[PDB]
Amino acid sequence: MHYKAQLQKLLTTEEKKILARLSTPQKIQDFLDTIKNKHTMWSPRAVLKHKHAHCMEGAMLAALALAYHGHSPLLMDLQTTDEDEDHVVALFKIDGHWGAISKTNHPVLRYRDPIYKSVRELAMSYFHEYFIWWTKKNGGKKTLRAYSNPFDLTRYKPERWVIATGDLDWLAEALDDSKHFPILNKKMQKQLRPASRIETKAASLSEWPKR
Amino acid sequence: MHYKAQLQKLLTTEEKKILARLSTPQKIQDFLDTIKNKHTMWSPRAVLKHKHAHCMEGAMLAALALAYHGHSPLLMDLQTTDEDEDHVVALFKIDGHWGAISKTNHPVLRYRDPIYKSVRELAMSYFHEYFIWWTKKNGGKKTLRAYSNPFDLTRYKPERWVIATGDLDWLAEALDDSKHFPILNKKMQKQLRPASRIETKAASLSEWPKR
Repeated sequence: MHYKAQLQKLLTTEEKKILARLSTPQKIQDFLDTIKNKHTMWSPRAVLKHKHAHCMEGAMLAALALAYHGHSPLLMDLQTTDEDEDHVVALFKIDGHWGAISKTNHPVLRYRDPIYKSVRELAMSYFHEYFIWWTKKNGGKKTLRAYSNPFDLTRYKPERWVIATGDLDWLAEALDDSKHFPILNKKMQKQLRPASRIETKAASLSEWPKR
Repeated sequence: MHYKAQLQKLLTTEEKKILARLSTPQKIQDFLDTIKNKHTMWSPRAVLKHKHAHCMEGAMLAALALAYHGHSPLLMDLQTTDEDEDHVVALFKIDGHWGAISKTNHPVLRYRDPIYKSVRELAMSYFHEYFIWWTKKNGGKKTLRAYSNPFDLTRYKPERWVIATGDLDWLAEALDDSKHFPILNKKMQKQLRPASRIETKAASLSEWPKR
């Protein structure tokens, strides 16, 4: 309630009217679906203004909306080899089970229903669909290597990220530097099989055109 | 070794030459990739003859090839609502971790690398990608509800399935009747969100044409 009070001090009437509607994790994901998928690392304020977001911008807005209704604003980092880019989601729980809100342009690394018994279990549900699909060089290689502990944005003064103008590279870097848990050892990595051609083709589909 | 001996008594020279090559789970999956995806429920013999298979025909051949190299021939049933069809995979383990060999025509319910710490964890990696994609009626509804214990085909005389002529509906029925574990309760089911339009479109892609 205290955290929510701090948020209300920072937000305009329009912002609060939006956040008030987004009262369930499902409603939040529905809202992110209407934002155009994509320089900089916008605040939730900027995202609501310009209605454009990459993954971490999407997750930060989700975390804000979750916090506005009394959930912890939690991020999880999905960390890849240098061949790929990391992905960030907003974690949530309902009746003891983990779910995830996700902003992505492709049919992989999507929303997760609150049915996963642990962070690990949820994270593992992404592994098989995190692969190189955009080039033939290591075509189909599975690139996920680690997941973060839930990253609680409560540790910061909300001004620092909710309404920031300053570009939040520091926040991205803090997330990347937090505790991560490896998914493989060296033996397991050697076992990995590439995704099939049908899988890479499917992953390549786009929600929003690359205009 | 005893089980393998029984298999060798039943198999032709050609059959054994094939099974001898398929010495890793990865090699087996590669082989199933060359079989055309699809009445009846053919034996591994029939599948090797006609080079055509649905999911359970694929999994039984996989289980045979696994057994020929000393693994348990294990099946896992993935059980859906009445709106969908069940799917069967062949489970395997390498260094204490579960993987799965799978025969499917679509970019979902595919192979799983041996990295999953439990049957449950592996089964849960399929949940989000098991949905209605072929009609608008309950379009995108997530239909997986339970997974079986590993089903060891060792319980039967190998003649009964490896080289059967008789159509193996009884084997399918025995699998469906084995111990299953629910994934949801009624509360969780009410939380479920439909897959997106981009997801149903991606799932609809076909490896083999529907000629």
